[PDB]
Amino acid sequence: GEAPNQALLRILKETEFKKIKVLGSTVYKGLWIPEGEKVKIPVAIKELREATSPKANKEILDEAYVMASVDNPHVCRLLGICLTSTVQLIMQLMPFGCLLDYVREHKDNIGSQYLLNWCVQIAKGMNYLEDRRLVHRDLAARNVLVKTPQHVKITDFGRAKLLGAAAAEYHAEGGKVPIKWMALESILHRIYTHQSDVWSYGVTVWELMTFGSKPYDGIPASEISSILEKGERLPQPPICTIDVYMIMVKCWMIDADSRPKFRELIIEFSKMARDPQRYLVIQGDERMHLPEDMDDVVDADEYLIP
Ligand SMILES: C=CC(=O)Nc1cccc2c1ncn2C
Repeated sequence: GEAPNQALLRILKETEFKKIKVLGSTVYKGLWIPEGEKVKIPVAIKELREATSPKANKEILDEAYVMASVDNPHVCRLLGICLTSTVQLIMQLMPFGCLLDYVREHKDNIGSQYLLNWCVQIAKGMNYLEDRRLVHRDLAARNVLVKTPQHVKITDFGRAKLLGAAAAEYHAEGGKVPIKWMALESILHRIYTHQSDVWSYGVTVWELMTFGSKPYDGIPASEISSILEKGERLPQPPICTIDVYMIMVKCWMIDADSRPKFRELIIEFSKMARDPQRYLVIQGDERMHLPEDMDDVVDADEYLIP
């Protein structure tokens, strides 16, 4: 049927890492010292709160399972798990936070070269996920993290599902769903494919190009299916040439097979990234500028395991 999944799940001792401060609430910023390695790895530690919910523990281990099984520079790196009273996910620290907050916060300092490069990197990450027969089902600007302004990674595999040996599509049954990012076939028939992820990519690019605007702002989610069936789509962002907007629009075609492939999105955004001021028009683009003992600090990207 399928290739065996020989990814390694690393179990880490609570004593191997120190929580420096809280990032959200329960994600912490911390440092991880693998036992007798003489390295310090900046980490984000996701620690469950209740700890008495069996449902919560099943969901967290599903995410752990998916994150352990991915290895790509544009997908979030899981370092291991800690089986304390409270299960802790230990991941690469992405110090600039989620790309949605980053584009809202830095709107005035983000040029065309950064935006189109992010489009390429997200497409590479998504192409890698498709190569692994993985459907993300929650691609959004909130689910992309910033290691540096030059380097983003797809995160949040909470909804991610792995197509079967013969499984072209995935069927789901209820919960809180991100309607405004979802392909029409997903909203109507709970059909999810690599092509439904392309729809969500289109919406994510719309978020970046509007510097973090909310899609269909002030429209109820119950309305969204009707609006799309009528042929309405998100509007052309001000900075976007027709070249960039047309690629977004193609991601929102009703025929899933008519949407671009992730591998084609890498190619089209890369051509545009070669000459960014021809494809995005941003006021003052030319002036745009972005970024104890740290002796033994190594980023997770330089920390490789056999
Ligand atoms: C100011 C930095 C910040 O908030 N970073 C992060 C937030 C959420 C998840 C994060 C994260 N870094 C890695 N992960 C998985």
